[PDB]
Amino acid sequence: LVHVASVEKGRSYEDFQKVYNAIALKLREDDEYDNYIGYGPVLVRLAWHISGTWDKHDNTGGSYGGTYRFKKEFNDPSNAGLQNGFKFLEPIHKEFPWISSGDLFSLGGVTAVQEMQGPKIPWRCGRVDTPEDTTPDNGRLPDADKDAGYVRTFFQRLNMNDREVVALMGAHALGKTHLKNSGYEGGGANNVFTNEFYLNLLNEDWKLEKNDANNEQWDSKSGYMMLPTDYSLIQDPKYLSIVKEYANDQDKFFKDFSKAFEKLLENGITFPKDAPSPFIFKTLEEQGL
Ligand code: HEM
Ligand SMILES: CNc1nc2ccccc2[nH]1
Repeated sequence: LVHVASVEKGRSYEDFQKVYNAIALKLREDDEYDNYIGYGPVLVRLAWHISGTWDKHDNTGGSYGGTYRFKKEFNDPSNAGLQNGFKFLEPIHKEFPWISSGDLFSLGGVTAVQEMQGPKIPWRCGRVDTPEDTTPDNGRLPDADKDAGYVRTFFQRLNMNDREVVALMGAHALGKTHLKNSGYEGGGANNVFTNEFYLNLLNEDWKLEKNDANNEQWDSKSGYMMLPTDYSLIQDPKYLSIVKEYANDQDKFFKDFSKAFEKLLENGITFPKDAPSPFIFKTLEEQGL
């Protein structure tokens, strides 16, 4: 299956910077969401879930088609809670209806990362909405109750290696779990993008416990938590080395995350040779806005 990036007609960098800015300004405005976390974390998660349906073997799923807008995918139990990010983006789409759904969802994640003081993530336009029958079945997003071998095998379907997996999981510094969404009991929450995930894994005192939904999770006396799949990154020796690398080098984490996240968001897409180069958007802070 071949999906060729097609630039929304007549649009260029400045058009997408205005979309970025509208997203970033709403992130600042609607600051009360989720006990003052704001929408940054759920938007990152949304961009990952719309991309993480991809299958390298046949190029089904992926961000290209914008299929999260369809009920089969919108109601995937793995996507419980992402409707909040969808609702956030609705007024942005109403204002800028020329943008494709896939480009909007993916740009939401890029904007959220950068506004939360994370790395710059180059981003490319040209995702094209595809029909309802191209929506992938539920069950392609990962389970949380598994070990390192599961995580490694899982991410091979997304063409991700050990370093890319460990770097992408650092997004779990952001936001929190919610029992009613996923059956995991949240710990301390944050809306600033840092390498704290790896520091916490290494430095905290963890105890395996069973939460009120009967699921196992690792809890620290300081009030943080880790899913079994998070904790697997210090149980496996190859993952552990990389966790230590990122805990000790903020800049290296930022660079590796940026590459892996752009790749995730672009998997499945064929970019023509005359396609525009990737866009690097300015933050509101950089613009004096
Ligand atoms: C093995 C891989 C992964 C598993 C099993 C996993 C599972 C989870 C679970 C169970 C939650 C809690 C959801 C809730 O209760 O609201 C969560 C939250 C989150 N995940 Fe992951 N995840 C994985 C990988 C990733 C990746 C690769 C990214 C991004 C690069 C990411 C970004 C997030 C964000 C930003 C949140 C917080 C959402 C919020 O605060 O609303 N996750 N994830
Ligand atoms: C500290 N915030 C946080 N920890 C998580 C673990 C798993 C999923 C999301 C998370 N957000």
